Amino acid sequence: MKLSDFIKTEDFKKEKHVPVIEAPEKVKKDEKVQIVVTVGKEIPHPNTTEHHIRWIKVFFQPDGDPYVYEVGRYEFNAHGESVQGPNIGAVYTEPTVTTVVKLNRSGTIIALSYCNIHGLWESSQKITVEE
Amino acid sequence: MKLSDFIKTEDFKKEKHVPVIEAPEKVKKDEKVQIVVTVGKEIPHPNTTEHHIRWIKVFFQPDGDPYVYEVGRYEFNAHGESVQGPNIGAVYTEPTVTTVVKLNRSGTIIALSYCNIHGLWESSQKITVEE
Amino acid sequence: MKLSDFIKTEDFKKEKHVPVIEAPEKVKKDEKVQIVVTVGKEIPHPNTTEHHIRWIKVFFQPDGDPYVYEVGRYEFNAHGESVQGPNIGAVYTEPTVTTVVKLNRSGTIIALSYCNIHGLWESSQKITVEE
Amino acid sequence: MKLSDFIKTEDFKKEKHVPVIEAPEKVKKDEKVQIVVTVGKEIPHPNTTEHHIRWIKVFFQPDGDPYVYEVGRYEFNAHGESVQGPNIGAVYTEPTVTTVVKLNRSGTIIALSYCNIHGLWESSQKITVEE
Ligand SMILES: [Fe+3]
Ligand SMILES: [Fe+3]
Ligand SMILES: [Fe+3]
Ligand SMILES: [Fe+3]
Repeated sequence: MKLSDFIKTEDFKKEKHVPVIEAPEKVKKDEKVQIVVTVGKEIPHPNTTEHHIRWIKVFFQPDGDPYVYEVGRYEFNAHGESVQGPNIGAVYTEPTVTTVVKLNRSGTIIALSYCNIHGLWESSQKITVEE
Repeated sequence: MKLSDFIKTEDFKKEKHVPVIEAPEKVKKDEKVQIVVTVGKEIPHPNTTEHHIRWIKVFFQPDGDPYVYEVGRYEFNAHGESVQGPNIGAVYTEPTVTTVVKLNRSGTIIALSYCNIHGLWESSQKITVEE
Repeated sequence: MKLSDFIKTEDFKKEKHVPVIEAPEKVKKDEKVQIVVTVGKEIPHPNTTEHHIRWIKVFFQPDGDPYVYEVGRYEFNAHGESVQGPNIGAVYTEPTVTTVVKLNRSGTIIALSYCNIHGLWESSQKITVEE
Repeated sequence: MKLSDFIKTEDFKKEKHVPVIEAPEKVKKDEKVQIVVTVGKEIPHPNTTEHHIRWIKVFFQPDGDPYVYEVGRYEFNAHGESVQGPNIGAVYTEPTVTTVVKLNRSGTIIALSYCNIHGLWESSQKITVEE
């Protein structure tokens, strides 16, 4: 068994779990780049104590390199839990994140997200960096 | 020894390590709220393989409640490392994050950040939520 | 507001939430050291979908140094959640961890743990390292 | 591009990066199970400021279920960094972890590990749980 037998892709217009990347197509070398990743972008995903998106992580795959590099892991850790009961707490964290990178070579952005009951999901997008 | 003997505060206008919170003063109940937290906001912080900000986490403290709740942990995991050598890799993750919460009671936002060589730093800001 | 206003200590013989450190009193320089940290050590803590320990992190404070260093963050991420319902899933992760460090100066081990509804808890223990 | 194009397998007797799982073949329902995962098990892996294993995470795949479940993420966050220079700090965290689970159905344990310069690696092992 390989992990990727359990990492799903899909069309975000059909599937709430798909992590959707927003990033520029092309950037200057070393400039700060905003990458937004959102689960439940078009089709909403629940955020209850019982059912919620736990995290998004982002990898960068430089063209011609053997590896990926973990840009970050972004955890969404409040889901309405409380002593007074599930789903009546004060705070919820939505599965939306903006991270900022500086790139100096072209590559591929890969988003991986995790639901507490619906497993792993991915998407990817090329980014071109000026030479 | 208590951990808070090693969590520092300071003025971000004087100290690069202070995590700076940007969030509205007052919000509607259950509405989505953008919280931006940045280290090196006014005074830049390095991002080298040897010296970098590792993470920001955010807590929410509801008024009148005994506890804090971890809103999220946001890791910045690329710092120019590579097989070809430190500081010549393709990607860096800056210590800037935007997270989105839904709040239903007033409280305090607490930001905690960690430098790989300069330890822990904090700041906090009140937020009022419509009743 | 400071975070440490919301980090609690207590006697683990009276309080299930206290993270309990097991580590040797004295070690050789650079030798591998086992550090076990357990919540619910003597008094059990629940592990349900609604109520569970989320993580333990460990810091090391070297004697005479200004800072702490994050040894690790250890997340316990399965709590019986499933599509079929809360508390009938296949897997639970208990809040017990063993991490291995190599130390070259004496210091203090600090454990911090987080419950999804009962906030933050800490404990600490000195460790002496041969010179 | 799929993430699994960049998750490598190998024989731990030939490749230092392989995360090696130690867990019982068969366990009782709901009993506590020790799972040890180690990178550099037989062939050592460096732990320097420039080159180190960042984390191990563990997934559980229940037989007949569509998904994986994140058992935990275990971060190794000290690598000799210090103000005084790289590789002369007081503390290193080795890429060894013991986590404890309670299982109530049979499945597969999947270990995923990440090197700061050599990307992602995996291994897996079946576990049978009494019915
Ligand atoms: Fe889901
Ligand atoms: Fe610093
Ligand atoms: Fe609790
Ligand atoms: Fe490596």
